[PDB]
Amino acid sequence: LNYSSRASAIPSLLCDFYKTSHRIMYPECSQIIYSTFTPRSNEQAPYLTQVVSFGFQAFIIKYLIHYFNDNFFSRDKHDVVTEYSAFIEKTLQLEDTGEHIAKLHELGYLPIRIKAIPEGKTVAIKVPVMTIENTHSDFFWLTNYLETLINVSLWQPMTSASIAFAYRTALIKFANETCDNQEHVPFQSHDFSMRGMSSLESAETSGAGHLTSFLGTDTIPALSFVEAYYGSSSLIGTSIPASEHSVMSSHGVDELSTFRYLMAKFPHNMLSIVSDTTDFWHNITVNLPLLKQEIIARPENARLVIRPDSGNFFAIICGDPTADTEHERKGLIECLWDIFGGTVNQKGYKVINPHIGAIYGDGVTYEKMFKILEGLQAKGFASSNIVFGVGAQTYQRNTRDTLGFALKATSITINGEEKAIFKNSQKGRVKVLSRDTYVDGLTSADDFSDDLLELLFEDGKLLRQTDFDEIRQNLLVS
Amino acid sequence: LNYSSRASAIPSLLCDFYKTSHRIMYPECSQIIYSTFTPRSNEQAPYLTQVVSFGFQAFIIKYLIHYFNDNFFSRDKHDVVTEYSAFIEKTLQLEDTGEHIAKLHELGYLPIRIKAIPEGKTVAIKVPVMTIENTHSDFFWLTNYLETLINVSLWQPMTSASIAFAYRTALIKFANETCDNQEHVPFQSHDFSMRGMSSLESAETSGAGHLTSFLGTDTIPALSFVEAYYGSSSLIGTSIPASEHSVMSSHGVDELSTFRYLMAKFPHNMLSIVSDTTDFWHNITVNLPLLKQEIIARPENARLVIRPDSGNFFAIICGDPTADTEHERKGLIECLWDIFGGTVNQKGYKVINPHIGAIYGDGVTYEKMFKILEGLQAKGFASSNIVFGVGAQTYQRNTRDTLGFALKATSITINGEEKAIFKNSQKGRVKVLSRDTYVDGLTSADDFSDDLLELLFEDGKLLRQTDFDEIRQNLLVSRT
Ligand SMILES: NC(=O)c1ccc[n+]([C@@H]2O[C@H](COP(=O)(O)O)[C@@H](O)[C@H]2O)c1
Ligand SMILES: NC(=O)c1ccc[n+]([C@@H]2O[C@H](COP(=O)(O)O)[C@@H](O)[C@H]2O)c1
Repeated sequence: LNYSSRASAIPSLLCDFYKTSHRIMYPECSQIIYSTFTPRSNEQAPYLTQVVSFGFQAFIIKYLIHYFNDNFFSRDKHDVVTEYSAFIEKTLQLEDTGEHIAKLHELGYLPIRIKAIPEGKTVAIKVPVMTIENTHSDFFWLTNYLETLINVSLWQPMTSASIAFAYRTALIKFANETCDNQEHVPFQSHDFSMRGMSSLESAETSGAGHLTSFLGTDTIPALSFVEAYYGSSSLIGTSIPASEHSVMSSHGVDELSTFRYLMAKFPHNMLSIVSDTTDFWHNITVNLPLLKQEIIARPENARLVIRPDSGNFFAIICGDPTADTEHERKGLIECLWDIFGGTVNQKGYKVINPHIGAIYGDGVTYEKMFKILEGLQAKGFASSNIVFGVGAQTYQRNTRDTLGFALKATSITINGEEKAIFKNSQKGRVKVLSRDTYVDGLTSADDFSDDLLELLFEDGKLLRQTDFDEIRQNLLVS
Repeated sequence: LNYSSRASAIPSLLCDFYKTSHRIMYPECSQIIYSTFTPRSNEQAPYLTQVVSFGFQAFIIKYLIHYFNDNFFSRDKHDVVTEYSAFIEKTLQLEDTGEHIAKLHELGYLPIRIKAIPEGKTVAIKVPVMTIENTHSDFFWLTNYLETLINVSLWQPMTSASIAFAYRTALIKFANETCDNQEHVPFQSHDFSMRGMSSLESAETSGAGHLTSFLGTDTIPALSFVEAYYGSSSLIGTSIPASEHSVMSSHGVDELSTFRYLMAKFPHNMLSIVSDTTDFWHNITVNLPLLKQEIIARPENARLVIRPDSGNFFAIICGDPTADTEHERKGLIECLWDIFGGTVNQKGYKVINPHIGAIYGDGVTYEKMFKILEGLQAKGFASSNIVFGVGAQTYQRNTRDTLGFALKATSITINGEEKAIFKNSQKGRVKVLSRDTYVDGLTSADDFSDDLLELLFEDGKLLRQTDFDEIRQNLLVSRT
């Protein structure tokens, strides 16, 4: 973490505005507020049956430790309190001395206790993934206050990780039906989403979620994000040289020459060449046969990969039986089988010559991925014959309501006595008993041994840390 | 300003991975790459007929100036190289000496010129809003190298600004028929989206976009972002104290006492009270009548605002003719009219007693906003009778495909000869003549004299600066 970005967010005003008004609205003698973070529904995305825990450690380190230490506890105090009071004065014409902020500063740490599902473990929809409460009686308001920051930063990484897991589940099922092994699966979903994410910070946490199930990515800052907040012994992620449309068109319309030029620039690496700049099917039916000898001479670890980027997703890959030309009635995959070799595997499915490959990365979604694999299976082609560039239409096109994430207060302690709070509904303290069952009737005095929610952060300290190997291992056993 | 976040993103690697491979793929003697940033389509949101220029200045200062100066040009050259090369050698399995990174470092600035439409002006769909090219021939690769960073950071602020502009158009248009004036309009869309955005950084830029057309927000970090990157002479945005469900339930089931308690805590402020924690219609039909004298005794600038947060959006506000009850057929606004006073304005529409108000903020979208105002207009209620809490289903539920934002290379110079790129919209260099017309097929030799695209950044320097007052005034003039 040896770089820094300049920031504007005020540590004591990093919230929905109305949170600044709640402190004096709570009953007198309020002491503790306890809240839960739960994915409440997959109605908007029934294919996500499983929530991957991911992002907590990075969020704790980036914000609850470093941001508050760098920008609040490290800072003067008179300056920090004055900034807070002046903002309340301007916006409400209330005179809030900021004494609660001064007291927080004097403490020197966040009096907060957090438990969470270990990252890489999985939970059913509606099972809580994290709980938060304050540990000092003067700071009941702090649990309230932090709600906005917690879910603005955590629902995206868990949603992307859960999406990637559901992709991986489907890829494994097609591999079990149609392939002799699943060695291709870690590379079969390749994150393309970076430019289509809404900010660099969202690209980092989303792309990190993708990497919990997959190795392939172009989102470089996601790799370095994982390296900084998790670390790893094994390779975090990988990618390959690949051309873009501006490269192809800058060489003019003779794409046969361009292919030869690009393959000569990268003789010892896999190389993706986007193939639809001028005439996609001309490249397939004319240029690939002319290039065949050169292609099959390359080392197998340096295979040429064909990238279409236009057309109907299903027709381009699987063929369109209504089409006017033979090459279009078959898809890219069958055409590559026709031009290059292949074998028939033990399951009875066609596996194209490994000197050629195909990646499809135009608006890929789970549903489109699934339909393509079904179409190839129906034609007797193994699911390993294609890679998916999985982009912003998968990872950006979500909301907090995709998995129904909500942080809700479930218990308040007033004048020494714990009370359930709810709208009419989790009530009281919770304990996760298994991946699919929890119990909520609880008080702080109850047992809590073997809780799937494990203590993570307390009073300024990250008490439990993981690396990205453990996360991936957890997700393997899942 | 004066705070800092720790960062991991390597400046010389702030791109899609495959951009590191493009430099040697371009033709020999490549010298200049010219690219345009265009919102290409709005069928996914046809109500967005005007794209608001917004976000460039903050993007230039944050990333092209401070991030690269703080984290690249300031740093030891050998360390910055080496970090890049080691990364390429492991990730990707190839040897890149990083000489080009060293040369960029030695130059000391990004050899880039950017022109952009001034922020707060608007253009039609398919009109370019920004152009970028390199200024030194060794750095032909840098223009598209920056593509990933340019739109990961810019499509959201302009989409949010364009959405807010479209909301304001509709709200103004209902005001012209149902109200005597538009004094409520700046407050009628209040940003509720912060918790539903995908990161703090996205919340800041989206919420700054909302603020270009509206004053009301709860996204405090958007205020501080605008304050940091733009500034204004007066208060950037406004909000009000408001309860949430946990405060209501923490006081128990007697919500009558709670309402009265909260009102005493904010005696001289507008105050939103969320009203559906236990029994929404009980609060409306029983407790508000009991509270009436109390309510009207307050200063008018301290009106009580009722917030429903559940039920069908249209039925709760406008009423549902399918029934069982008086009150559910009438809806909230008409119920408030029955309980409290009102007047009939010059256009013939009912205006509720100004001591009571209503805010609806549960999954609001442009279409839901429009239908509610149609429902109120049909019942003869002025559109000023409702405030909208406009949240994540408006500002988070978008993609780069909402307005079709794309950067594309449209002109390349190779060995002194500039050629238009013709991939199969735009070809060659571009000039914006008016809000809805541009001309392309140009070269660097042509006359850019009447260009709506204004020179903005060159070779490390912000050449033109704006503040938020100018943006908002520009948007007034755009309207218009
Ligand atoms: N290595 C690559 O080929 C690569 C990487 C990222 C995006 N892309 C392309 O960029 C386009 C837009 O992608 P997204 O909007 O999903 O980010 C797509 O056409 C995608 O194929 C390609
Ligand atoms: N000042 C307020 O009353 C306020 C502010 C922000 C969000 N909210 C509520 O938070 C919930 C979620 O909002 P979003 O998911 O759109 O961000 C909604 O019920 C919203 O009404 C209320």
